[PDB]
Amino acid sequence: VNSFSGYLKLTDNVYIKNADIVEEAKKVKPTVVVNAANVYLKHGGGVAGALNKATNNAMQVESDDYIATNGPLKVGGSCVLSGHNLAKHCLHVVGPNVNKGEDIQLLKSAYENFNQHEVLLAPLLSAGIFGADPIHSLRVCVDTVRTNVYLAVFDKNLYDKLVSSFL
Repeated sequence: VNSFSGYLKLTDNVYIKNADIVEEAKKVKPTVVVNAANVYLKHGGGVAGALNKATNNAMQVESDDYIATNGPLKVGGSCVLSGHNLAKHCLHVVGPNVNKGEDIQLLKSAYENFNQHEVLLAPLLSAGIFGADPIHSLRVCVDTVRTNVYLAVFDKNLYDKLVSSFL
C-alpha cells in the first residue's frame, strides 16, 4: 500500500518524518524497508537489532542461512531478503563503519542500492554506531538517490537539526 503519513518533502524524491522506523513499518506496510546491516548480517544493535526483534528473530534465522549459502556482503553492497511482518522485502545495506576506518566514500555506493526500488522506507545509513555524521549522511542520500525514499528519524533533537540544515 505505501501509505506514508506526515512526512516533510526535502526534495521531489526524498521525505522525512520524526518517527520510529519499526512503528512506521508496522503502520505503513511498505514494499521495501531498508536495514542498516553489517557484512555478516548479524543483527545485534541499532536499527538492525530493533527490526530483527520486531520479527521475533525470523530475520536473523533467514540471514544466517543466506550467509551460509552466499557468503558475506561487501561494504557498500546489499541483498534483498524477506520483510517478514514489517514489509514485503527487506533491503539489507552495508554502509561504511567510519569508527573502524572504513572509507566514507563508500556511503555513496551504499545509497546507490536504493535506486533499484521505486519506494523505500529507510533510516540514515552509517549513523549511530557506524560513526558517520548524520547530516553528511543525508546530504549524500539527497545527491545519490533518485527513487522515492521515506526517511524515519526517531530522535527529535536530530530530526530538528536535519530539517533546519536542509530547508
